[PDB]
Amino acid sequence: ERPTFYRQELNKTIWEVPERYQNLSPVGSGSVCAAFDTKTGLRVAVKKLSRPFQSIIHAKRTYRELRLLKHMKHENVIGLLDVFTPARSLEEFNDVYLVTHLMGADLNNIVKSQKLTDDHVQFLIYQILRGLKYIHSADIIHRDLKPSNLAVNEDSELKILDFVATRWYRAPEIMLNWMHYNQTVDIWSVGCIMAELLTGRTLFPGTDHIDQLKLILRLVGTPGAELLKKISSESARNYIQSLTQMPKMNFANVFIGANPLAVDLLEKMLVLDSDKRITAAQALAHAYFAQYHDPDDEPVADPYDQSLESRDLLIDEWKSLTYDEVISFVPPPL
Ligand SMILES: NC(=O)c1c(OCc2c(F)cc(Br)cc2F)nsc1NC(=O)NCCCCN1CCCC1
Ligand SMILES: CCCCCCCCO[C@@H]1O[C@H](CO)[C@@H](O)[C@H](O)[C@H]1O
Repeated sequence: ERPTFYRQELNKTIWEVPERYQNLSPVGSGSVCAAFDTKTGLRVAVKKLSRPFQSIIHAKRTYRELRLLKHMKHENVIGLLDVFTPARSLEEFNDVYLVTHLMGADLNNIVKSQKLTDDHVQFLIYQILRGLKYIHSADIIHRDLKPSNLAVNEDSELKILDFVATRWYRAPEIMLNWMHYNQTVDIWSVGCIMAELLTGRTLFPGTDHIDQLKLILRLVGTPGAELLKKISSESARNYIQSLTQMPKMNFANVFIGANPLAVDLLEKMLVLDSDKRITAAQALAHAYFAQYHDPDDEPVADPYDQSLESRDLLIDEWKSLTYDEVISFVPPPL
């Protein structure tokens, strides 16, 4: 039934964890301990949520985190090994712990600013897209994909996480608060990430927000005619007007001696017009990933309720709902 729990002090707070989890050790600030799940053999990250039910917006966040994590069932996407609470009733619920695979390094810790081989980039980017295809099939946009959101083990096996200047991988529309994003915001991010692995260099290293935008326009050129027609705001329309022409650079010269398949994929991801960017499903089918591509093991998600978290409710209802998600949780198939 319910497992036995044990208590120990950690991070200015008492952690009450099941028995099966051992040698907890703080490895970040909620706050996280690294631990060994003796039950399963795995190294895990165990997250104690700081103040999950503080406000309407915290409680809302808790419930939405749990619900997304519980929905994420894919090799290339972080997923939940366990969720627990000491509480033996709702009356007494306030503490939430999440459990997932301990990961030792992210894509800065692999990248070491050294350029990777084509075959390695192929593999890493393949996995990102495999993972993205699936997130996107759930009508989930990630919105802030970047090396530090990309977890990787010693064998180059990758997982997308939700958690370096954090703006370098952002879709330009996000930085212009465009507010009706396509899924292809993530594709922009992958493009910048891919470019970086191949070259060893940040592709758009903006020092500030506008410089960032400036570096991008150097690469792709200025909004062409068909993109310019789409600017809702007049003044942008009008400012963007007041720029001069500058034509896209030839990526082949920007990416000197890269596999031309990679260049060609870079050219389909790094299109200003989000409506013209290659999708993840399409990019997986790109001849660049011929060695990895398999259309029968690149699985979609069950659909997922975006509005069901955007309710206006009272802390007690969020907390009751989160409680129900904690109770109903069934660990993944190992
Ligand atoms: N995943 C992990 O191993 C991890 C982690 O997971 C939090 C966490 C949960 F606890 C539970 C759920 Br559910 C989701 C979730 F994101 N917080 S820190 C950390 N790993 C770590 O500090 N390794 C040693 C330092 C290397 C830098 N690494 C690269 C990747 C992460 C930082
Ligand atoms: C300063 C001009 C550079 C920014 C151009 C960004 C164009 C991004 O693409 C735009 O994204 C929108 C979704 O957010 C779509 O609705 C538009 O149709 C699409 O053209």
